[PDB]
Amino acid sequence: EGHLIYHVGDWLQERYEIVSTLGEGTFGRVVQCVDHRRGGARVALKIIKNVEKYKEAARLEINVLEKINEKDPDNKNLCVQMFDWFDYHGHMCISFELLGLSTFDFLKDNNYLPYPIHQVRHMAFQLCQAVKFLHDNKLTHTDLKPENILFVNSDYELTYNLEKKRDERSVKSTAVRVVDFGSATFDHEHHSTIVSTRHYRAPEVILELGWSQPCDVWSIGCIIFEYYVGFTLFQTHDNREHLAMMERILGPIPSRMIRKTRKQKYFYRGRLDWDENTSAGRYVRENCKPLRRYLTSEAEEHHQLFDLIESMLEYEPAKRLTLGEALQHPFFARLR
Ligand SMILES: CCN1/C(=C/C(C)=O)Sc2ccc(OC)cc21
Repeated sequence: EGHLIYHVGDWLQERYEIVSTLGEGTFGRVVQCVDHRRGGARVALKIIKNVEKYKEAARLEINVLEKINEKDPDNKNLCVQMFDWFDYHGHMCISFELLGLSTFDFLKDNNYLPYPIHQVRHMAFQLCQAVKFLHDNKLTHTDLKPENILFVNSDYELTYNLEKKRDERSVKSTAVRVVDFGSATFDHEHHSTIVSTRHYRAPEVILELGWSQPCDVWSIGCIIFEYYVGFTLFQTHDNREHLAMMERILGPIPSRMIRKTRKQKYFYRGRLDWDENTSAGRYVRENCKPLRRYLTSEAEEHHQLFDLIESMLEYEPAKRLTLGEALQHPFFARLR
């Protein structure tokens, strides 16, 4: 498949002693290494497949990662640090700071039982800070999701949930980092027509009306919801169904966006061409509901969170909350 074959103990660059495999994917593999040129510091080495397209994609990430480091010498940006990069016999290798499991991995290991609201607040704040940094530097991440947000340390402690009568895993530290900048696009760069993983895709991306920074905010909205409930907001792999789910959860699509889109097969009489009476329409009715019906409590802090999610899930990209605004939200008031 083009993967680099390696054994526990191998030395790349005569520098990186392989300890274990941290991750795996279609990009390649991530390996924990002892960096003998950095005092024996444990690093995370992303080894990209020996494949033309993935190599060219890795170089674009390296370009973003170099801009990330440049514009953040003190490492306050909450984006993953690249310490080194090199070309190893066709394999692009990137040396990262060692982190923990993804916020998805942790949620999954916790039976998809949601994060506590106080942890959601700290996770959401850091997410907004990290992407705002990118937004300030003329960048859009495009591929934001629980998998691309990692805990710095994913060590947990067992905590009883008196309500659900179950034991829950609670991460000791909620410090997170944003990873995977392979899709990151500069303002001047060639924008792809379709971006984001399905579940976190903004409606302007679906309707192909052009996209920039606002589409990241839409993703962050979905992610934060997922942190609060446990399951993904839009569970679908179909455009027309996705748009129907959007309408049920958030209300009608703005008339201007229907008017402007070329995706006119999805629309009839200036409204969404969706029949709720079908078995597909009934499925949408029984698998999702208006956004605020997902509240686990009526306490003020829970309502403030959904004020934030709702503002982030504004249909119109230009009318959508910016991340500079997001950090000023009443929901983040009780943080140091
Ligand atoms: C496998 C997750 N992962 C990355 C993934 C991608 C696609 O970039 S980048 C990364 C860096 C450190 C780490 O520590 C454990 C993990 C890590």
